[PDB]
Amino acid sequence: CTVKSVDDAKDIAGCSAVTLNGFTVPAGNTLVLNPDKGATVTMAGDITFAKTTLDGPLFTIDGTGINFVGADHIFDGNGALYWDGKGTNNGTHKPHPFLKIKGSGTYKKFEVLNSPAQAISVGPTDAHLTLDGITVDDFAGDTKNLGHNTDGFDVSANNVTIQNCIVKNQDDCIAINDGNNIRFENNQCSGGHGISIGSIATGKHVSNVVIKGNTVTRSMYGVRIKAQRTATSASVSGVTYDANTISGIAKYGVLISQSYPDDVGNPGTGAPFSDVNFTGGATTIKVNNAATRVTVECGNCSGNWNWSQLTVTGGKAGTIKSDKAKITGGQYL
Ligand SMILES: *[C@@H]1O[C@H](CO)[C@@H](O)[C@H](O)[C@H]1NC(C)=O
Ligand SMILES: *[C@@H]1O[C@H](CO)[C@@H](O)[C@H](O)[C@H]1NC(C)=O
Ligand SMILES: [Cl-]
Repeated sequence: CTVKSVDDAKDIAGCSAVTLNGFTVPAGNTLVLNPDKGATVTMAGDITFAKTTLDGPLFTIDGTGINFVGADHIFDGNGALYWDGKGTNNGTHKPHPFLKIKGSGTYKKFEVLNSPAQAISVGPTDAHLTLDGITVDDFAGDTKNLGHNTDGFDVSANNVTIQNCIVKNQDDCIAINDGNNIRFENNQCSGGHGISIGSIATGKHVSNVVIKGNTVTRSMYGVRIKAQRTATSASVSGVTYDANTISGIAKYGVLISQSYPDDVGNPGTGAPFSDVNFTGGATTIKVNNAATRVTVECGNCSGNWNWSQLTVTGGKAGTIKSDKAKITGGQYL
């Protein structure tokens, strides 16, 4: 029941207490864990991934009711051996995502250090999945702006809570791409692109999202909801921003747009956004001198968007094109 190598990992059936020792995952290998229902998996060392040509994920764990106890250990992706400023858009191959977590349970207190590109992919789930006290430290990717597409958490899943986490990166802190009942609470995001829903693609539906109690600093955006201009059979419905403290924003405090990859222009109509609120505790957002406070670019949006608890200051005014939705502010114009 102690995993000391990629080959030991296949031999954990029957264990309710698995110890994951530190080792290197060699080039051309992946680390896959399929623990018994309800097993506790405890990390006892750091796992380093040698430079590899494989596609990600390089680590996959899938189980039901897993209790993952990180004990502050590290999954080291050696990202600086890949980073070239182009991420997964072009350039060198980037194994991505680095980690994949599927099923259900509670994952606590480990660090992903220097992912090649996107760090932690979440989903699908079979019951509630909680990620608590995880650090994605891709800060080294800031040097010469070489880190790219270093998303902290990419979520396509139902019934997820991500709380008490820290992300230092160059792209979305979280990107919620599909699923219902997703909570992102009491996290700290810096360096990247803020807290995102999307990009929403054809056939994807995000609903019942709570973004509460987070701090965002030194980022390109505060919060974003992005849908591909071309997406159809898609939606975002029921989003609540509550008690977020955001500052140091370079481009947009809030950008809600159906023009992606463009910020504005000819917004799409096939990925309707509805019921987007800033309520509960104040969400305060301070933007830089050249930044825009709030832009909403809707081709198809609906509902009574209560933005009473939003305050955005700094920078310049954006534009509001909310389609059928009625936005009741708040201070940001
Ligand atoms: C990748 O970069 C090359 C230029 O070096 C360009 O010709 C190609 O079309 C680019 N592709 C993407 C997908 O960005
Ligand atoms: C998981 O989400 C699915 C769809 O949201 C819902 O039907 C189900 O009740 C949720 N399960 C749990 C355990 O929350
Ligand atoms: Cl290889």
